[PDB]
Amino acid sequence: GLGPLQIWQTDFTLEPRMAPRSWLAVTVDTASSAIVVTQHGRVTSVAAQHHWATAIAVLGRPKAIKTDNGSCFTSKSTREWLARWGIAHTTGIPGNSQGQAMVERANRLLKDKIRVLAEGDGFMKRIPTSKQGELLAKAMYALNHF
Amino acid sequence: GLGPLQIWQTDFTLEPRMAPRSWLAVTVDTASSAIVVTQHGRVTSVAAQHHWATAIAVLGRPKAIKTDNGSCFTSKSTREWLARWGIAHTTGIPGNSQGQAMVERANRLLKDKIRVLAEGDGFMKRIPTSKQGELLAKAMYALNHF
Ligand SMILES: CC(=O)Nc1cc(S(=O)(=O)O)cc2cc(S(=O)(=O)O)cc(O)c12
Ligand SMILES: CC(=O)Nc1cc(S(=O)(=O)O)cc2cc(S(=O)(=O)O)cc(O)c12
Ligand SMILES: [Mn+2]
Ligand SMILES: [Mn+2]
Repeated sequence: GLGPLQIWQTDFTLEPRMAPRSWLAVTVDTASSAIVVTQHGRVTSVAAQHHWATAIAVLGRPKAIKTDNGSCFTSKSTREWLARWGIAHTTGIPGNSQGQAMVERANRLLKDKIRVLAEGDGFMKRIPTSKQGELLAKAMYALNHF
Repeated sequence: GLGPLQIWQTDFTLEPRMAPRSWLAVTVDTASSAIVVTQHGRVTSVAAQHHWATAIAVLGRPKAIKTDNGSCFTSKSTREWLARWGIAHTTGIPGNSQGQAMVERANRLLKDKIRVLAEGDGFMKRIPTSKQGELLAKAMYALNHF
């Protein structure tokens, strides 16, 4: 059968409404356009690995993951975690090309959706910590399943 | 098109290897046989709701969820959370029938898989807390994607 390769794009984006764990790791599966998001307190190699561990459970094992050159992505620790799994790690193409547009678009939509849902629940600033998990899951659902 | 109805079965099972959060919530989608599992410190109405919030993000919104008559499932809080989402909540059929066999089978396979992976990593008893999340995600992946 002919179809798209299982290649992911992953990035981190800061969302203060979700503080203290305001670092959102976002993965777009370019083959299905599915979006997986998890929240973290810091942008470390270990946060990137925990995110992908969750994404693999949800989406399955990809052939390759495209990131920018953030240190959590280029560290020895992360290089070794990806090798343990047999996942190729790659980056942006030259030729005046940018990092990864699909995942940057997803960052924006995600942040828009979080704001819309939070304000509907009456949270004009930071979402109360005990409400964050379900609101994030509701944002992911809306971005994925119609 | 003709296919199966989107009906889930959900249950809790105790797994001391995953302590202090040793309560595993397990949902089987009867339509795809997909399995979603999350871990919790206690079996409360709020734990059940956080699990389903995650399952909805992963699997989409089901038409109905079958549980046994555990109190976390039959409380007012949980009845109201399911109504907010528009999800029917149902239970086992009479006629000498048991609770929900598919989800009970999944409970067993999950616990077998956790044990196999833990012992391979050298953990004969409780899995160190910082290792639990990725090991659980690896168990879910193996039970789902081949
Ligand atoms: C590997 C990878 O990331 N590939 C890709 C990245 C991006 S981008 O928008 O993120 O730049 C867009 C892509 C578009 C297509 S196509 O079906 O429209 O032809 C195919 C790709 O393979 C793409
Ligand atoms: C709603 C629901 O749970 N339905 C079901 C529960 C169980 S059980 O094993 O869990 O008892 C088995 C089922 C088997 C089938 S079939 O395709 O083989 O005919 C269909 C169902 O709909 C089933
Ligand atoms: Mn980045
Ligand atoms: Mn039970």
